[PDB]
Amino acid sequence: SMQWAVGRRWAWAALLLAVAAVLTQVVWLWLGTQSFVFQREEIAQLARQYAGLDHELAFSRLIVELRRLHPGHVLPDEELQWVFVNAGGWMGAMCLLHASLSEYVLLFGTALGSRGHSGRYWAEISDTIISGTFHQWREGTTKSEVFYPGETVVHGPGEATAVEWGPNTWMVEYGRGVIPSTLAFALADTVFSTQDFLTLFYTLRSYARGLRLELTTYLF
Amino acid sequence: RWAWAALLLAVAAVLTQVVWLWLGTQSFVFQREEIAQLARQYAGLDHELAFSRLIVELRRLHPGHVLPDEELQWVFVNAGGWMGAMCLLHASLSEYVLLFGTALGSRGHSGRYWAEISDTIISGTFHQWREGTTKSEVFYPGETVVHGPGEATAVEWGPNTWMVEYGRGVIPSTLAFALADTVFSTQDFLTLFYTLRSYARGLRLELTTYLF
Amino acid sequence: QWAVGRRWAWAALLLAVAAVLTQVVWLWLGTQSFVFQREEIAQLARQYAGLDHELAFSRLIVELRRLHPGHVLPDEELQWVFVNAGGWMGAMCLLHASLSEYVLLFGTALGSRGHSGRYWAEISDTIISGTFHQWREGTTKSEVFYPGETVVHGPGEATAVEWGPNTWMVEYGRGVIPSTLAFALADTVFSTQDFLTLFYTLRSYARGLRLELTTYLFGQ
Ligand SMILES: CCCN(CCC)CCc1ccc(OC)c(OCCc2ccccc2)c1
Ligand SMILES: CCCN(CCC)CCc1ccc(OC)c(OCCc2ccccc2)c1
Ligand SMILES: CCCN(CCC)CCc1ccc(OC)c(OCCc2ccccc2)c1
Repeated sequence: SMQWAVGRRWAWAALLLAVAAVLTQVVWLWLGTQSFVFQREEIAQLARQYAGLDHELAFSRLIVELRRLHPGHVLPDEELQWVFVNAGGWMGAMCLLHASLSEYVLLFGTALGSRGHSGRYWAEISDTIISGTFHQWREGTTKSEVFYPGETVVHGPGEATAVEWGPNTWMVEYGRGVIPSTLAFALADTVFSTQDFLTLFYTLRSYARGLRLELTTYLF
Repeated sequence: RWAWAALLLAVAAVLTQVVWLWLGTQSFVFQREEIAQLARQYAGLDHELAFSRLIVELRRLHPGHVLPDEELQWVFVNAGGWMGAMCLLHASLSEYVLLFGTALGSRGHSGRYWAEISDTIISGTFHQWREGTTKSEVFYPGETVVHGPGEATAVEWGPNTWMVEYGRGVIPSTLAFALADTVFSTQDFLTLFYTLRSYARGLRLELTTYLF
Repeated sequence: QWAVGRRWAWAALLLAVAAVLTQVVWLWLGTQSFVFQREEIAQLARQYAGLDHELAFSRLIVELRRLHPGHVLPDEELQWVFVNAGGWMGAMCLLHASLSEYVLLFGTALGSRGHSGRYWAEISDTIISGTFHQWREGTTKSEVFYPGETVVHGPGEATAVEWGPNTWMVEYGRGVIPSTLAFALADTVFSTQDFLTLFYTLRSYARGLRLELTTYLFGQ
């Protein structure tokens, strides 16, 4: 029965080829087995419930419920920090609740109102208004739409609009895509207009804390 | 090889003489009062219909100098801290005609250009604050505001403000100011490319029309 | 007599220059003197608030020249020059400037909004006319200031600022003024590219420094 035997060297090389193929195929399914922590419309449906309250208590109760629903995915009270944001000609403030390489969640708004450029991200951005007014002017048009508390503005990837927030506008924001590339835009005016390097450090530290949380949760 | 430099500078001098004579003997396609009156006739119409009528009338008054509908594109413009949108109808190295405005209003720096700019308001308001002064002026639909070369002002467009702009001077120099916030504030390279492509299309049209 | 090591005398000279530089910096701080008191400019400007801003500016300039001869720029060197920074735009007229102090009339006829800037200096703004909305870092509310009031901005603090139409104020700043001028020309370089405004601003600083140097060296 010499025709049933298999040499050892050919078997070793064939198993190397087999593991090569298996690894090159199961690496692909990592994009097919993608798992987002939050559903796409879950953040909006969650924030639309707290829009009736004042934005302070609304933020507090929303953070409580978001920690209850996704334990180990929201930054603790020790690392929650309002930091300024200057980009595209507008200025607001953010408080980062969750931050990964594919997702981010943050409270965002302005107490004075601000106008400017929305930016062109490799990400989809949802903004659910808790208070105030939002004015969006889409590219190519000559008109603008207004959004009120409870409503959600969706901003697809690659799109560019003109944005205007009235006085005392506050919203939650969810972002799915290449988050670092968006962080590149959200710090342009901070570098070339405001020179507020302390704010740069604060935003980068918030991102680092979010990533540390998302990694320590994956390991425990 | 010492005479090669002499021949090079000789050809260069003759070419510069040709260029100087051509720049001096060049006429202008449009007139300031022409654009002003055309934009003033339509100021009572809704800005969409006014834009359309003005484009058709400019096409029939100067054929071969207005871009076709396939090359007409609205492009955002972030400059001097303000953000509007423009649609280029005509653009050479000495003139340009465009439609400008904003649906949200915007404030910022007018720019320090090497050119004279004329804006006839179709709709909205235009607040101009001149350098060295402590008060501002306001222009309403139908009126024209002139920004002279070397002048810098503060500008404020109210919500839903649209105008027709006619600029005359060293047009390539305004590109530095018009795209500064695009590079350092918005990082919108796609809009930068759209702007450069509109300029290139205008130059292509003018060249082919001059050559027939 | 004995020798010292190549690393021994090195650290010894390091400690020597440390002692020298520290005690010299302390001697410098000890001899530091200020032309204007911490609240002098505000107290003086509040007296002229409420009038027409032109008349208030003229009377305040006359009063400052009377109270501090040799520290206020002459009429031929007074000039309104635009300022673009942190996304906002206004106009300034410098009356006094050194490496540690400065005084200027500031304001806008259109109103503006933007980043106040994070300085190594304490800056007070006394309002002659208009409105001043301030949004402090870490808060979701804003404070409005009317003519007669003074807004103090501490070193290291960063706020969002908004001036209503026809807002005019007097301002006194104390600290590392060059660091403030670094921010004061950000949009002028990366946004407006108005090099003539940059020249006007730097020439005003040079004139203030020249007046201060002449008065320090020759009195009067
Ligand atoms: C309408 C609201 C403005 N929309 C534009 C959508 C049309 C952007 C708002 C935003 C603020 C702030 C942002 O961050 C400064 C930011 O980008 C997130 C990048 C980041 C930040 C910290 C940690 C991790 C990742 C985006
Ligand atoms: C109403 C105030 C705005 N006024 C200031 C002076 C009245 C300028 C508005 C403008 C916008 C946008 C402009 O171009 C983006 C622009 O310059 C046009 C030159 C160009 C550049 C590239 C391609 C074709 C033409 C000018
Ligand atoms: C937001 C309110 C503006 N508050 C900031 C206080 C938080 C500063 C106002 C200022 C404007 C503009 C300034 O410079 C243009 C400037 O610095 C003055 C120093 C100088 C500058 C040029 C020449 C000589 C001296 C200061």
